Amino acid sequence: KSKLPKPVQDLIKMIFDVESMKKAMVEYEIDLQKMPLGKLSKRQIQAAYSILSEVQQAVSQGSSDSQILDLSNRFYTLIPHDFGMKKPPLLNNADSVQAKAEMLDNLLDIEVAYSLLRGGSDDSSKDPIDVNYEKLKTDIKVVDRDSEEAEIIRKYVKNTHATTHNAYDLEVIDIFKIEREGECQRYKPFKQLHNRRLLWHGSRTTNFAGILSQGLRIAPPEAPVTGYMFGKGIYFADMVSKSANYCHTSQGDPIGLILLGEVALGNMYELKHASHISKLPKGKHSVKGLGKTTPDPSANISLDGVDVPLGTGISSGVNDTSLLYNEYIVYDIAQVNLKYLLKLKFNFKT
Ligand SMILES: Cc1cnc(N2CCN(CCCc3nc4c(Cl)cccc4c(=O)[nH]3)CC2)n1C
Repeated sequence: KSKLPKPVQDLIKMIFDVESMKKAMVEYEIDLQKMPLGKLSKRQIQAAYSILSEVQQAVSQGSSDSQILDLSNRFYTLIPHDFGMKKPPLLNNADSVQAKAEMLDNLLDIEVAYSLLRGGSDDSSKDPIDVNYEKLKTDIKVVDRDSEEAEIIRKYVKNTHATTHNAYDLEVIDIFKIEREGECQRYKPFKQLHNRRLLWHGSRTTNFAGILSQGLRIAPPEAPVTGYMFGKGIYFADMVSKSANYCHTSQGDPIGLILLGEVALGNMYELKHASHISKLPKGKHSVKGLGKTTPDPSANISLDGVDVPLGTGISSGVNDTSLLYNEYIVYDIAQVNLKYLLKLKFNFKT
């Protein structure tokens, strides 16, 4: 029997659940009879990204539906979908490419989680929770509810839920302080950079074994750059509800996970609309997608020398922008230092 605290044991069970991995793949319309969990590989995912890039080029060249058919079919040959003896839907537009790129990003984290479960040793005398915990190479500790850091974190959740995201309310169940092995050392060239901020990152429950073991990663070179609003980087929000939407929780699964990370933004490149960039302009360290609403800047507080934008939402003064709320993007994995992990209960009003 494990000596780990009960909330840590529940987190490990949740993140390594095989049935949840299968459920995420069904949601993606993947044919599990043709492509089961165990048959998924890095090689196949990479080849699928490369076919999406071929679809992206054909779309930008203004190719007809008859011309795109062979390229669309190629993607389905690599990643089999659930359609029986029917023709699959045509991937003839930008929205299609973006939906499929997002699915492949998720498959990469699911493949990592399954590879950890299969690639080790079997010993019945050890508690499986302890065995799976060690595979994460992350120190996980419970933050005391009555502590100062828990008070600041609860305030950030309470103040940054947008009015436009009123389909649900959030309840903080557990707060974990996290320390990925070697991340602190990796972050050292950016530890004293200006504009360091504590920001949110929401993701499906099935991605968290991949995130804790490998950290937050950028889409690979094979991936189509137009399938990402501001190119291939790591995306964050200053509004808890903007990131919580990306947990993809529902009435049938109302528990989700969210990260709080220290991001070294430095000199920000401020944008109002889509820009599928390969590299940042000289002297820039990040992208700031300018939102119509921003947390109140006079309510900005400091937690261990890092700025926490926990103010209530007010007008930014920015006109004619495609974003309702801010977003922040970094293009170097070393610019992120993961600090906390929150387990949230979603109370749906719909
Ligand atoms: C190689 C690799 C491994 N796993 C990945 N994926 C997995 C999927 N994950 C989705 C992130 C979702 C998200 N999007 C946001 C946007 Cl678009 C704006 C503002 C905030 C957010 C936010 O909090 N979460 C991306 C990384 N990749 C690319």
